[PDB]
Amino acid sequence: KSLSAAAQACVKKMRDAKVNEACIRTFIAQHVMVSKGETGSIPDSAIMPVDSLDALDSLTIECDNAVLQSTVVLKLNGGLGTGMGLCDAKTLLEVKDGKTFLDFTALQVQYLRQHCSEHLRFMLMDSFNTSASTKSFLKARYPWLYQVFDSEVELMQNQVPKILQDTLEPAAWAENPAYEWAPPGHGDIYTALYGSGKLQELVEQGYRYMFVSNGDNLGATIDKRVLAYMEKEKIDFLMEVCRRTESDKKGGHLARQTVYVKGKDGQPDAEKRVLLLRESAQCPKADMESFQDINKYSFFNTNNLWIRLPVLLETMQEHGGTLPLPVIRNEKTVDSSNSASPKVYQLETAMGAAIAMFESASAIVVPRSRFAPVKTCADLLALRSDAYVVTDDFRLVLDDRCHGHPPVVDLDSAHYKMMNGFEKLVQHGVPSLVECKRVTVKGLVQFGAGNVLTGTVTIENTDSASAFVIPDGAKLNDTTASP
Ligand SMILES: Oc1ccc(/C=C/c2cc(O)cc(O)c2)cc1
Repeated sequence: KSLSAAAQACVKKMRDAKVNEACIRTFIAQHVMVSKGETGSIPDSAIMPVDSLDALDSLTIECDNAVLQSTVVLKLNGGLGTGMGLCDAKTLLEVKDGKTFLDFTALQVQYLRQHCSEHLRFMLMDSFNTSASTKSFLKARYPWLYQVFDSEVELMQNQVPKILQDTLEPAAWAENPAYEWAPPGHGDIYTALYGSGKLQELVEQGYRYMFVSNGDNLGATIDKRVLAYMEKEKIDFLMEVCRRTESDKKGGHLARQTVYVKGKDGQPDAEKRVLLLRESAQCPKADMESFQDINKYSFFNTNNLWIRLPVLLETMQEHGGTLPLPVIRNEKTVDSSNSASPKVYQLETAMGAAIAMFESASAIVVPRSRFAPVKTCADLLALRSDAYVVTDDFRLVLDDRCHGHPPVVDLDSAHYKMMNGFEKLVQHGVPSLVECKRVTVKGLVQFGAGNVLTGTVTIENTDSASAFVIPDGAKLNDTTASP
């Protein structure tokens, strides 16, 4: 085999568990990379700034409906709402008027199928954690999607073995064998699409474009101009990027680099520029100052991706049925809450890293409205308020009175990092935030019905530990509210 004993044990374990071969193939290639001693470092000297890109705001031409007839909308749906105190699927959290993330996506897909392209496809990448809840949700609200859920809609995310840090064997945890497996990140989309045969099914059915995005990003909506841009400029992989702010300096950034490819078979050697991403775990320690210079590297990946499916098929077929992405070596314990459990590596890939694998690749600067994830209960509060309205095509946008700027919400760790605390805060009503520039809430607070906030409002409770309610109908303007 030339595989090490550790790699063979991984193969044996995944074989025994009926893991599909395209996943084993890809994972073993990553295992070899790790076992070779791959650092995965990306210094500033191997990379260069992007400098200039096109802008969605500057585009005007829309594609005709025939392109949408050959387009697949795929939403990443494997993540839980753990970061907000939610042990179930993130996309099933209510956002507006009883509608979840999944509602708006399905209603947007429904609007397009009714008014533009009946053959537009909708897919969901689920994990074992989110599958049953999603299927049950669609069965009640969108039967047409439920009828074809198993056959057409759902894409299952793989699970790969966690491996020990010292010997790289498949880790063992008798207390909970499920903790031996872990998802390989959203870069697994390419492996799942190929290995499940769905990528080949989509291409042979005539589908040409796939728009991938995070399920919990309410701004990632179909924009016909992006499809026209790719048809005109002959793009196989387009990444939507936004400009990095000071709060984004810890996140990844787009970059350029130049590669010399030794010619395989009889064809000549090739030199070319490619796009790529660099996150902090890849950046050398000494280059971290440059990593955070938002004026040098000014763009970050939104995970809004547009891919040519026939080109992706050819590329993965050229690499033995895989897509070789840079591996992230996540160091945890096999039970991350048990500090004495065996230390392990969790091998992961990012789906935005595939931009370096396509010859006709490009990035486009989009407004930050297209990158609007709900990562805090503060974000959720603004969205549920009247500061946001629903369009006739089921998009969520600001009301005009906000004049393009959303109300800032800062909420206290105490009480509100989790949904359980936030749910009592809006027990009898959600306050109007359409006119509020900024609301900070310190300590425990509850809202009454019909409340309105305007200007910059602060509400502090100095460790009272008692109730601290706010009456029904009150309106706070440019003030601070204390007991
Ligand atoms: O509808 C719109 C919503 C938001 C915006 C502002 C966008 C913006 C875009 C960037 O690349 C960086 C940034 O800090 C902000 C523009 C239009």
